[PDB]
Amino acid sequence: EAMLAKVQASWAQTAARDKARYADERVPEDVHWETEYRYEQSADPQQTLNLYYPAKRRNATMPTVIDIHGGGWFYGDRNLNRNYCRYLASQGYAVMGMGYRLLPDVDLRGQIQDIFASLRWLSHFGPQRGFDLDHVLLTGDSAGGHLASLVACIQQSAELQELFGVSRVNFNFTLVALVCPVAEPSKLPEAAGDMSDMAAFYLDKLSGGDQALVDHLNFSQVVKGLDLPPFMLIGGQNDSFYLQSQALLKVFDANHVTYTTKLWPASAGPHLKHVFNVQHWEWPESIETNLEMLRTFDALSKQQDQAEENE
Ligand SMILES: CCCCCCCC[P@@H](=O)OC[C@@H](COCCCC)OCCCC
Repeated sequence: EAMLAKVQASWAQTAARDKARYADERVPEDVHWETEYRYEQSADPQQTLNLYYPAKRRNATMPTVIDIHGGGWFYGDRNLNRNYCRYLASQGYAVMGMGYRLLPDVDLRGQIQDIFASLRWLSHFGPQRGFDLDHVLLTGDSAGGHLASLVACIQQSAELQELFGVSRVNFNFTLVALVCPVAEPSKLPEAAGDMSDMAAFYLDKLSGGDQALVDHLNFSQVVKGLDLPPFMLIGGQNDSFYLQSQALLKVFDANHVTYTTKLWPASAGPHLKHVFNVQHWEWPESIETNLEMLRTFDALSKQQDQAEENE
C-alpha cells in the first residue's frame, strides 16, 4: 500500500527532526531514570516503560505522573517524550512513560490494552519504588491525548472495560491533562481538503474494521453518562489541530465535564505550535505551561487530602 508508505514517510521525516532536536536540546538536570521495564510477558519492544525521578527525593513516595506519548498512533516509543518526562520528574514527581504497539500492527483496542497493562504493572510495582498512587496525573499529547481521554473514560466504565478487553486498575486519576489532543478523530476527514483519503486511512487502522471500535473511537462516544475526573486542556491557536481542541470543549460543556484550560493565543507567537511544551521543555512558555499543570494537579491533590481527612 502506497498510502501506508506515504504515512510512514511522513513519520520518518518527523523522526529525523526529533532526532536532531534531541541531539541539541538542553537536558533537564537532577533526574534519575530506570529504563526498559517489560510491563508484560512479551518480547515486543514497544511493551516496555521508563520511570523517572528527581535525583534527590523529598519523600519516599512522590505524586505520580503517567505520560502517553503522541505520534499519530503510527509513531513513537517510550523514549520520545523523555526530556518532558525528565522535566516533570525534576519538579518532585515520580513519572511513568510507556510504549504501546503502533498502527498498523495493532488497532486501537491493542493500544488501549498496552496502556492498561502499563497502568496495572505500575499498581503492582510503583509504590515500592516511589510512586504515590493516591495522587495521579494522567497526561497525553496529540494522539496520546486521544488515548488518555479514552483511558480516563474506560477506567470508569464496566461496559467499556468489557468492550476494550481490559480490567480497571486499582487507582484513580486525579487529573487528566490533554496537550493538543486529537480526541475526535472522526472529524479529521472533514475539511482536511485533499488529505481526506489519508485521514480515512488512519480511521480504518484505528478501528481495525471492528464496528464497536468505530462507535467508540471518539471521546464524545465514550464520555456519555460517566462521573469523570477533572480535565485540563492545553494547547493554542497555532496548534495545527486547534480545531480538535475547539471541538473537545463543546463535548466537555455538553457532558458537564469539569475542566480548566491553558490555551495560548496567536498573539503569543508562531513558535507555540503543536505540542511545543512537550517538545521544548526549556522554553519559558513550556515551563509556564508545565508548572501550571503541575500546580493544578497539586491543588486537586490537596483538596482530595482535605476531603479525606488526611491533610
Ligand atoms: C491525515 C490526518 C492524520 C491525523 C494525525 C493525528 C496526529 C496527532 P499527533 O500525535 O501529532 C501531532 C503533529 C506532529 O507533532 C510532532 C510530533 C508529535 C509526536 O501532527 C502530525 C502531522 C503529521 C500527519
